[PDB]
Amino acid sequence: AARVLLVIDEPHTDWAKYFKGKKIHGEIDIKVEQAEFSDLNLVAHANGGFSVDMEVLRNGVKVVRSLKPDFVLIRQHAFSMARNGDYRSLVIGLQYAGIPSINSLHSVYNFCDKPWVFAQMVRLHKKLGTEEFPLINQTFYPNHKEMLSSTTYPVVVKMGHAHSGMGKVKVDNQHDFQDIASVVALTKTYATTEPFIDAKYDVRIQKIGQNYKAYMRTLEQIAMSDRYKLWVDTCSEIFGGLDICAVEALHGKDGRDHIIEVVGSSMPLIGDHQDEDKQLIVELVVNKMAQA
Amino acid sequence: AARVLLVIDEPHTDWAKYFKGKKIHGEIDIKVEQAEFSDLNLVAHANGGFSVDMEVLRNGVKVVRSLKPDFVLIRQHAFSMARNGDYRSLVIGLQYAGIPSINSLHSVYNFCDKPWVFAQMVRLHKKLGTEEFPLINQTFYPNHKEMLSSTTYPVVVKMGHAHSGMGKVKVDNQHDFQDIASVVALTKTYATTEPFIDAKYDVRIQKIGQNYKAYMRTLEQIAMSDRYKLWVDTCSEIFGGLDICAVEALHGKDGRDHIIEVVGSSMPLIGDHQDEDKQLIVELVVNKMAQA
Amino acid sequence: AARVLLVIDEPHTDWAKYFKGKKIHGEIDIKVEQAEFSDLNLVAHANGGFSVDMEVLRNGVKVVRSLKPDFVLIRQHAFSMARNGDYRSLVIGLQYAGIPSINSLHSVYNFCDKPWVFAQMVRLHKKLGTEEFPLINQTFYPNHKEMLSSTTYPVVVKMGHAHSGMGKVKVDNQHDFQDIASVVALTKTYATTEPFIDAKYDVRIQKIGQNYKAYMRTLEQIAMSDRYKLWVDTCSEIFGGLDICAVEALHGKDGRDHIIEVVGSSMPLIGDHQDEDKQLIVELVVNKMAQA
Amino acid sequence: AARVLLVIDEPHTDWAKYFKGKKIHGEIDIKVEQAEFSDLNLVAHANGGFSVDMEVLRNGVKVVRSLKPDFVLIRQHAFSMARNGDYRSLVIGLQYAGIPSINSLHSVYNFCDKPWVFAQMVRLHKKLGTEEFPLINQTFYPNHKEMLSSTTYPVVVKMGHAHSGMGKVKVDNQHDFQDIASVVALTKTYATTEPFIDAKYDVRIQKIGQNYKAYMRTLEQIAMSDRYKLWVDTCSEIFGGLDICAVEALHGKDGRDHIIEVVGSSMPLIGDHQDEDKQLIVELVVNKMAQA
Ligand SMILES: Nc1ncnc2c1ncn2[C@@H]1O[C@H](COP(=O)(O)OP(=O)(O)OP(O)(O)=S)[C@@H](O)[C@H]1O
Ligand SMILES: Nc1ncnc2c1ncn2[C@@H]1O[C@H](COP(=O)(O)OP(=O)(O)OP(O)(O)=S)[C@@H](O)[C@H]1O
Ligand SMILES: Nc1ncnc2c1ncn2[C@@H]1O[C@H](COP(=O)(O)OP(=O)(O)OP(O)(O)=S)[C@@H](O)[C@H]1O
Ligand SMILES: Nc1ncnc2c1ncn2[C@@H]1O[C@H](COP(=O)(O)OP(=O)(O)OP(O)(O)=S)[C@@H](O)[C@H]1O
Ligand SMILES: [Ca+2]
Ligand SMILES: [Ca+2]
Ligand SMILES: [Ca+2]
Ligand SMILES: [Ca+2]
Repeated sequence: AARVLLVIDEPHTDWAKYFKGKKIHGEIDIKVEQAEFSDLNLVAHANGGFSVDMEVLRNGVKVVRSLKPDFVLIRQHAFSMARNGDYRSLVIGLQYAGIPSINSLHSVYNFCDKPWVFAQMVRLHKKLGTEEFPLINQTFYPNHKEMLSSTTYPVVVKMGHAHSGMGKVKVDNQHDFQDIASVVALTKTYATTEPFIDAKYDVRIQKIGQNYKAYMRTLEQIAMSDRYKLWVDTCSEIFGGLDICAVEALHGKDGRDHIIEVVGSSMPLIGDHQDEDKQLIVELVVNKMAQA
Repeated sequence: AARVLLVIDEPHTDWAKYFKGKKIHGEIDIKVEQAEFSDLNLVAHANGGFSVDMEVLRNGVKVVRSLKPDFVLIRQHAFSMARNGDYRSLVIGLQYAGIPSINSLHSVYNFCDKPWVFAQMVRLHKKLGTEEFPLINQTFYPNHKEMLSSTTYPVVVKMGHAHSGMGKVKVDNQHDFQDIASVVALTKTYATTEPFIDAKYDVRIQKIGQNYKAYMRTLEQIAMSDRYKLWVDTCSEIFGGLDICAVEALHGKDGRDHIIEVVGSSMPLIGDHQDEDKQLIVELVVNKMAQA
Repeated sequence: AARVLLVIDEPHTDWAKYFKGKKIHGEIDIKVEQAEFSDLNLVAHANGGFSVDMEVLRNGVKVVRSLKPDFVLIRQHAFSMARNGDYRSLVIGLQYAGIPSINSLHSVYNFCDKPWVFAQMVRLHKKLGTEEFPLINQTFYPNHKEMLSSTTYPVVVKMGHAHSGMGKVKVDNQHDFQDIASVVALTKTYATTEPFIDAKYDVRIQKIGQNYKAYMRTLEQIAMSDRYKLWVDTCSEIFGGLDICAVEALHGKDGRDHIIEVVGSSMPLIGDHQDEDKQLIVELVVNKMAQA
Repeated sequence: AARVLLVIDEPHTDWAKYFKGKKIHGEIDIKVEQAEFSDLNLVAHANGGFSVDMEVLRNGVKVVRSLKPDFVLIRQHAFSMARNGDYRSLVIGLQYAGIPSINSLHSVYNFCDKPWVFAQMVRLHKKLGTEEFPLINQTFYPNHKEMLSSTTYPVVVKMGHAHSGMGKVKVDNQHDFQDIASVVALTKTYATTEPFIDAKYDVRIQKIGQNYKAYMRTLEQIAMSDRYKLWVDTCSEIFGGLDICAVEALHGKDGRDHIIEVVGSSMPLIGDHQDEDKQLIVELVVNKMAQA
């Protein structure tokens, strides 16, 4: 009998290919079903029954086919303040259905608010100190109301729950801040400001299972340090543990490091070792599927 | 030197009175500041600094005074789909500020979506079975789309994140379901349906710290059973543990029990033993404040 | 190369056979080394290096083959209050070497004192109550001194750390108790006494990974109940979790159940599903080796 | 009535004095009973009942006073490979009785084998690396057999479970090692060897609740660093958390640090802040008693 694995990722990565031939316990097979959040819906019952639905809008003359995932691999963000970018209810649905996931549905749900994720890093930074965990000094505003100034400009204003260079605005002076603050008013949501950094380079320390990779972009893969490993291990324990994650830090010309954030299972696969990470992810997923 | 405790509760319960005279370690005092979510705002910095602001709109000619809580006691819900009922960003803010809380800010944040909370109960029901944990068979719909019927009517449709008999609608037949489903469309959010229950009575098993109380409403305080205690202990471990919580179950005339939900630190204090529970809550809060 | 798995079990079970062909990630091979605690020895260094030297003196004087386990499966018992029965320092050694194990080395070490294990069950019985967890009312005596009388006869005296019918003695009266008490003096160790159960039949609820089996003896497999499953799940969480375990309970002639103990990874495989359980254990071990 | 706290410590510290006037919840009183492991005895029953009988033979033959601790504070060491040094069965007894403790009875029991405790530090050193956690490179020998040579001289041989300068021996050459190895044979127990550190000074980073203190000896208090704090926080999480602990490290003449061990609730109070730490311990104990 087989095992269905739903991979929530943009069409771009042919997951069925990578899971080709992998057998759970060396004998059971894995049917790989893949779709984006937008093309999915579901009904979950507390007694156990459920049904996920595929293709709200896509090729195969739409139609919409339901399946029953035994496991889910979420490679896509669940929240985005941009129109239609609200799949949080789908995550809740999957959790309600009791479907095992990577990363855990719990973490995926708690990753829906960036400052909520950053708040975890704040706790770790509090415990560890700047010498161990140089977390940029960000400021969180529940809403633009007391959003009045910035101790040092330029400052980087990150609005709502954004990603992909979006929601980011670099402010250079007081008068320009007040305008962006008024724009934050119209967004009817929270924002954060952080000192802008004159960066010599930036790093991203990733961890997939027990695998660590450090890349430097200015994309040169550099070597891991106990310091780097501390950053990522620390962050990998949040929301009960993150199977796939990375910590982005900026190394300023001044030689000071500043950790800006931690990303979950949606972490974009970068570098030369593309397929390599995809294989690691496959091994991890197959193994968790075997433990169900 | 003293300790400020912010209690987020409606003006109705004079908390300052109950904390009167209680001293941390038998010597430090507790200044009790109390406000509703609506009258509060804050700025939190990753370096540690922060400022909470009181009275967005209230007596004392408003003005707005800031304080610095050393601890928070959240006795109010953080989310409500009704207008202005969105303080989730305040919770995030408090967490960002690193302020200890009861219940934990983590739990308070995860309690913002009822079906997300119910999903935890589903896991426990899955593990334990109906003989140990008779959780009503609820159905979750991410959105009204496949919301087509109900195996048995009447059915109780609970819309969005509601509370206080609001968002609840008892549906008696198919045609009436389809209308409510169309109304769920306009709410642009999720809903749940569950078999309606012909109840002989209902129970609420509460747990405050190590104190358990069982009440029956039809408000008679009844005795605790190992069965009741199992229900509440089980639920008290979710989202990393809930210091104050209760499990509501309906006992149908048919002698079958059905657990409908678990409530957090906002759990309304009921019964005769009103002040009593308030004292227990005070002892718990003072003790957690001492461990900081 | 391949992956070495050391299985600490009597030679009476050919583990290499069961692991035959099983490949980690469907590719890496598993070399199965098997020996008995008595034939094992090692050295572990904090920098990481180590060696587990198997000394099987099977003809040819001192026969020693060095090996380096990647994982351990402990199916034999580590501590026994008898000659040639203390292999606790080997467990410590393996932990010191950092070798992954099933069950965990932590649990295997904490299972070295039966009443210490029973003490965990006492905590669970205190939380759950007799209705949920009917743990026999045993009495622990750190030594013979306080061992003056029993409040029930017959009584079953269990001396120190004994197993497989050893160290157990049923006393029928006061005079006979005082004699056994003087014998406990001579053991220079602790003892426990418990009411004797004139039992119709005894049950053993086992759990290997996510598999549950209930057997009755008077062997005959019976069906699992939520009650049975509660017993074993509860016990499976002790010492940080037990991958393989079982709960033994006696259903007296009184018509009620009595939990007498919980056994770890050394739990004897019984019934007709011996080989099936052996496979379940194999699948579990291979999977944990894959996560290492 | 009041609340009984049994403090297991040598009479050289008048605990009743420090707990004088301290009231649980500002109301309930604390009766402080204090004795030494040797003078203690008990009986514990699974149904809940128990008794801890203090036999202080201070003039007047057999002097016994029964008592029932509500909490225990273990400041004395439980296991010692010497005559009159095994009180492990008392710890088990207390756990069996369900009495709350500081440190936890679980940790006190797992601290009975130094290399078992060291094994935890080895795991942390493996995760963190020498840069973050410079744990001396110790070697564990389950027994004298494999104890053929050391890769560095001088070397420090620590026999079995010894403390307070006991069982430690510095060997300067091969011939002298073989003699000490033959002596380890006679102990019929395990031993460890570690490179000898010609040290300028040794540090001890302590943590009592949320208080950190660093002392240097050549005693002199020095300031805490994020590095120091990392060492102690890391160690404070072992065996489920240690309320009172310290990490001893030697800063050699080589110019680098070496962590040699972590001590539990029996950690000797040193420095000039002995009384301050005694108060910190008192505040911690009273608070945990309040949560019970
Ligand atoms: N505080 C800062 N100071 C200076 N440069 C910054 C700062 N924060 C971000 N940047 C740069 O802006 C890029 C994108 O902003 P991010 O905070 O990473 O948000 P994002 O929307 O996740 O963007 P991507 O997908 O990572 S490029 C980073 O990769 C940095 O090079
Ligand atoms: N499935 C059901 N079948 C029958 N009666 C129900 C059902 N669910 C709820 N009720 C009743 O409706 C009341 C309120 O609905 P709840 O689910 O408790 O929502 P709520 O908005 O939290 O309401 P309160 O504050 O507890 S009255 C309960 O106290 C029950 O008496
Ligand atoms: N209090 C008791 N009353 C009656 N029968 C008992 C009692 N304790 C043990 N027995 C029986 O004796 C068997 C063995 O004693 P246990 O306490 O289970 O330890 P053991 O001798 O190590 O067990 P095994 O199964 O032989 S390895 C049980 O399986 C019971 O059938
Ligand atoms: N490898 C070593 N090299 C050099 N000095 C050492 C070494 N091990 C221990 N020492 C010293 O010996 C002291 C005591 O040995 P420990 O391993 O700490 O055990 P101990 O004898 O129980 O300790 P205390 O503090 O006397 S209770 C340390 O505090 C060091 O100063
Ligand atoms: Ca980013
Ligand atoms: Ca309710
Ligand atoms: Ca047995
Ligand atoms: Ca020491």
